[PDB]
Amino acid sequence: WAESLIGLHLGKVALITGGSAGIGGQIGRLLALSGARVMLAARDRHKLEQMQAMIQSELAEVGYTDVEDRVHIAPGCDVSSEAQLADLVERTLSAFGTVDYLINNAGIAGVEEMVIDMPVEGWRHTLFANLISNYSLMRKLAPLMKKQGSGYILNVSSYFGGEKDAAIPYPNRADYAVSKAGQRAMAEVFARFLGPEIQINAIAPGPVEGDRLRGTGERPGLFARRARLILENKRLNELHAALIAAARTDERSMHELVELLLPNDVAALEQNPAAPTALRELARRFRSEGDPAASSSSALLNRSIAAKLLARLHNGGYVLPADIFANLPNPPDPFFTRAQIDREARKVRDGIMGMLYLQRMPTEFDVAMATVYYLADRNVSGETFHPSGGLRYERTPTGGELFGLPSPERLAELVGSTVYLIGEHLTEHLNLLARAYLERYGARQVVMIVETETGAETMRRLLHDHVEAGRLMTIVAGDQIEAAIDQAITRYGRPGPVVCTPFRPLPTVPLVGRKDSDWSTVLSEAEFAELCEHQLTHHFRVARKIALSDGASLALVTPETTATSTTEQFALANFIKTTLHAFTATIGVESERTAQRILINQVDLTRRARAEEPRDPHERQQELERFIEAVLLVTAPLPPYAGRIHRGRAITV
Amino acid sequence: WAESLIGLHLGKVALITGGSAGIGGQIGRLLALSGARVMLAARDRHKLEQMQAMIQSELAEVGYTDVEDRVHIAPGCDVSSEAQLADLVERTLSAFGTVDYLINNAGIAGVEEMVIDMPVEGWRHTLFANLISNYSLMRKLAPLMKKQGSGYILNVSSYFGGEKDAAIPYPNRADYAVSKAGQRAMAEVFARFLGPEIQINAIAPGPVEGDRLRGTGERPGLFARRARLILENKRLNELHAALIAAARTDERSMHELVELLLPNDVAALEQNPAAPTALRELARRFRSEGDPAASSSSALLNRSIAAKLLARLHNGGYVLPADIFANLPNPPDPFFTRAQIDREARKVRDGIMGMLYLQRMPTEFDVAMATVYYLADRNVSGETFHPSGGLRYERTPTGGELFGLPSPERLAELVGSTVYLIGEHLTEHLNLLARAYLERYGARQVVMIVETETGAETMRRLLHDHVEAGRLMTIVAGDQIEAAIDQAITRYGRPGPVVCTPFRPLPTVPLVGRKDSDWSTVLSEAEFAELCEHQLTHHFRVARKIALSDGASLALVTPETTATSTTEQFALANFIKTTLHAFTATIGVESERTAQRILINQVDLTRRARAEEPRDPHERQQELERFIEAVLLVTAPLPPYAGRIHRGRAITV
Ligand SMILES: NC(=O)c1ccc[n+]([C@@H]2O[C@H](COP(=O)([O-])OP(=O)(O)OC[C@H]3O[C@@H](n4cnc5c(N)ncnc54)[C@H](OP(=O)(O)O)[C@@H]3O)[C@@H](O)[C@H]2O)c1
Ligand SMILES: NC(=O)c1ccc[n+]([C@@H]2O[C@H](COP(=O)([O-])OP(=O)(O)OC[C@H]3O[C@@H](n4cnc5c(N)ncnc54)[C@H](OP(=O)(O)O)[C@@H]3O)[C@@H](O)[C@H]2O)c1
Repeated sequence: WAESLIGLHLGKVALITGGSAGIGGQIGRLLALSGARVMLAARDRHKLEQMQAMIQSELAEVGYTDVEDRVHIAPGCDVSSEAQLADLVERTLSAFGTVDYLINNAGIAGVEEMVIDMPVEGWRHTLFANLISNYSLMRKLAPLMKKQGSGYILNVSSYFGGEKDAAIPYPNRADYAVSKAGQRAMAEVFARFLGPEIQINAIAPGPVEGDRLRGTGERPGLFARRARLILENKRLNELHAALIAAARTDERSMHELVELLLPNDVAALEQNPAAPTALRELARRFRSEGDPAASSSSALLNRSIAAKLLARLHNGGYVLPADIFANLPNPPDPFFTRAQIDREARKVRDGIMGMLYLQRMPTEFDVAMATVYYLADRNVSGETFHPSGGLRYERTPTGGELFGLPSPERLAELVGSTVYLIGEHLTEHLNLLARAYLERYGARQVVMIVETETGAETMRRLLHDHVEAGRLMTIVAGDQIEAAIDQAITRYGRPGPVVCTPFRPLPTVPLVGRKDSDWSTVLSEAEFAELCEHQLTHHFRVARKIALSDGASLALVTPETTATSTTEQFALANFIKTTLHAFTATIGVESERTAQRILINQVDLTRRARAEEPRDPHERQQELERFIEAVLLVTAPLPPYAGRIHRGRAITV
Repeated sequence: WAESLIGLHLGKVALITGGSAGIGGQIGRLLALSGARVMLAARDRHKLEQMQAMIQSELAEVGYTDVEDRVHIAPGCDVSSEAQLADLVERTLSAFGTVDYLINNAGIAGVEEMVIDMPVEGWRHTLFANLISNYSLMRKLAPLMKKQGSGYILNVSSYFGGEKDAAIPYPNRADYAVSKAGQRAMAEVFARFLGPEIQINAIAPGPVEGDRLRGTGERPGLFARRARLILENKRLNELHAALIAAARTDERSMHELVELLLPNDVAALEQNPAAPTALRELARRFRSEGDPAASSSSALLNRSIAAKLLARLHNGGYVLPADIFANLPNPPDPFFTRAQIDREARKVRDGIMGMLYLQRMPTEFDVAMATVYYLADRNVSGETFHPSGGLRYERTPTGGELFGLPSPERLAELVGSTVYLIGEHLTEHLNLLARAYLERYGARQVVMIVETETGAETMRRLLHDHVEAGRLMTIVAGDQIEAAIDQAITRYGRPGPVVCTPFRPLPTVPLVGRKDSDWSTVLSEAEFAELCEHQLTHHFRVARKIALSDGASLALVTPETTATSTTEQFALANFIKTTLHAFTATIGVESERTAQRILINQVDLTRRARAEEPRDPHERQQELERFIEAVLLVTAPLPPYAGRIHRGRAITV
């Protein structure tokens, strides 16, 4: 079977991250069988040694000589660590010389929580492991590839990273979806700069049969974990919604309502006459729909669900002691039975198998085979190859350019509203937007949340009249946007419209170096992380906080490009736009599954080509008015199908 | 080099259309080298015999025995002929038994004219050759593939067929672009029905080095023909624009103005004091920018350009004798010099090489190699594989769902306008639209163009009040829509808004048969041609006529899908929507290159999933109002960047 591989990649040097098991292990195996010298990078030394011995033994069997020179390993390499990425390149370069193929395969599952329960550091770690590492390794390897005249960068993305002009929601996986979308976006925008010497593509497999999805006897896989999370998330969401519902119609504090959960007894809560109807109906549901052998049928929660519930409540402005669940009676194992988890795990697998046009998943060998043949194609760059797939899953087309003004019914709902505007760099857009809300649509007040004092002063001066009339309030957020939103809520009340623009502009730096250059001026590994911080994480932090604020409409705004903007700014802007679509679509679906009525849409200020951009002051004026219309179209509340249309969507100004 | 191919497709039977040269010839060659038995279909017997002898000789060299049983030919097979497609299947089935791989490779360049100069029969021929043939062959071969448990349908589409959620304009190639887009759309929508047994994908190469693009010594290729057409089209467009411009400010008839072109002397026209300034300035331009060795620098036109100019004028309502150019002095060869054509051909190739991220084109061998490896992948269906490419060309994202009402300035322009509504089946949409234009936006009159008398009576009854007040006029078009538009122009005046809805609904028929069934009920080859006639050609015919009507705004409306609609209707509706986007985007760009100020946009009534569709009477009412807003957003005229935004675009209702 390996006879079709001999000579296919002979003379090539390949670097495979996550090369000790899964898809990566197979790509490394098949590349070695194809004649390539391979370096396998992963954390565990033992797994890396096992795979190396397995590949070397196989190479010897087909006829190869000095097989130890063909398969090298790089243990203790965590792709989320920059230092480890620098040590990997040096170890690979010393071992084999220049790298021809960079296989950015490593990809952690990530946080596996809804955005509202996703720690900011967890989101950051996934971006570093899955996305920032891809740029870091390309940045260290592309100068030597351009010098020798050839090279290939392959990013192992996913079907759940979406496609060129459509976003795919991936609930409970926003960090993951974004990182996969960014890997694809990198191939799409860097191809024009990396060519003619270097090819850059993404592979986006659909679900694959293997240990990641199926799991081992010792450790549960993606399906079993997703099954356990479905059950745990269901308990968290139901408890949270019932507490928010009861709080509306009950005069007791959230603290007093949470105190009713403390005996942690489903039966005692159901028959408690002093408890609100929403909590009693919830207890009845927990015992009625539950498994009698599961302690989740007799106990309300466990220490883990209690901590997530507490953080949701704290993040949503409710005042509760941090020790409220300290003496919570711990339910006896199992909280959810193996029967409940298996039924849920079977539903996940059956649902996926149903979505697949071919009603079958490829093996890791199959995906690696399609990839190794794909790597032989020298005439394709900036593409996303789908080695498996074709799924019935819903996609959200992005890039609607043709739109108009929202209805007068929706506009009259803006009268007397509280507007939050977040930004710094886009002073013109922020000034015009604050004025449109206050002067045209009679909003009660605008809270201008900036990053710095210099930004606050610039906005206060531009809006001097509204500042004088107590209509425009300014808050300096710094790198504490969550505390800044809390300040705005406490002092000026909860918002209706929320317009989140980036604080920072896109950098004006080269994306590739000249053939004989040192690449010293080229966008660094640290600057690429900052780009993701300022242009992705910024929006995620605001969305995480605003998704717990009832009655809010959030517009996530992407960077601005002009006829003046550098070609590098166009690339980076298009990279962001695409990557943030994955986030916007994912959180849009997650928001449906919450108690809070919250709309989240994306407004794109960036365009693919310079030819589309305005060229005169009249064409600029049309653009700025189009921006206001786009924001109003997504921020004006829907007065009591239309909800599906007005969420996780993105329009191009 | 062929050692990597041995056994890759061993035991497989492949049918390759256009298998005697180009990409198809190489796919057949490489599939045979891979162990497949191949049938090559094309028109010329000699070319087919040459290729067969070449492949058989090669097979013998690598070791194969009885090579004559491995390579068969099917001469005199024109894919545009249904009879020839039936004879091909029977000849292939008798020769080898069941076909595993259907390679729908044949693809004619087509008419190679702007839509306004494209004969309706030429457009039809391209659809038959390039698109209808793909369904026809699949329809005859899929029953036997489903029976044996396996099969593969591969449509050789193009980069110029666009992508899942973005259309790519291909000026002067609308028939071609549409056929390529339809080949991709077929793979996208039929995969769910054809699985698990049958895979259906498209390949979409970017430009490929070969005889199609480069040409032979005897016959010019795509580039040289495109160079010649650029020059000929430039002469046609400039002459046409100057005649339309002069007609505006001159009281002479179009007949009298065309009479000034009859001496066919550039110098005599320039210095003719009696000639209009636009024609004199045109003559000066023809000699000033021309090559002195070309007769196009001293003569205005030739018999070929004169006939195209005459048909444009006739199709635009100008009255001229059919014999007006009968005695036109024929210019001496060359009309355009080899120098002019070569310069133009070099500009085409350099422009394409510039657009390519890799700045190189693959060979036909390279594309066939990537395809033959791709065919080995058993786990992918409903996809478009790009074996080459990555181009800087502009794309038009489709699927904008979020939009609103147009500006009050644009709406007041509708006051006193003449509206043309084209349709039959969608009585509710036509009644509500006619009423919105007349009652809400004060249009002077609505001309309701239907297909049949039964349709006219249904509309006249629904709009009884407007019919009584002389506000609603009805015309029965039958299969003579061009003559029906002429009638409306002569009798009621030229239109402002033009809303083109399909006359016919989508069929309610199976798209695949049961494993053991005869497939007798499945959408026939003739019904698929009718689907293209009613749902594609219908719009093309209207657009071709309306693109010559100054001040018109054309909205091309795609079929309606509901929560009631069959799953087969959803597939076919999504097939149309995608295929028509290629047309809409192409004609939008061509319209910029014309004298007439004409806007052309697409309004989609169809949606991908049933889940998106309304479920109650209130959700239906929102949908119908969204339809009116969408049509107004694209039909309200732009009062004197914004033109680029308002053209070749498509929104989803
Ligand atoms: N499986 C699917 O269904 C599927 C579908 C679409 C896309 N993908 C993508 O395909 C790629 C490979 O996935 P897979 O299914 O093969 O996953 P996997 O089984 O989790 O990958 C295991 C490999 O990754 C390494 N690894 C894990 N965490 C790492 C880290 N922090 N740093 C470095 N190496 C690390 C492992 O070794 P150590 O743990 O010792 O480091 C091992 O070598 C990923 O990018 C994933 O997103 C997978
Ligand atoms: N070349 C490119 O740059 C490019 C790029 C993207 C996509 N494609 C697509 O790739 C496919 C093959 O293109 P190519 O470049 O190989 O074209 P090509 O060189 O024109 O194809 C020649 C082959 O097609 C046959 N053929 C032509 N007209 C036919 C007809 N009416 N019926 C049956 N066979 C016919 C020819 O034989 P006879 O004339 O004797 O019949 C010969 O076998 C097409 O579908 C095309 O759209 C090509």
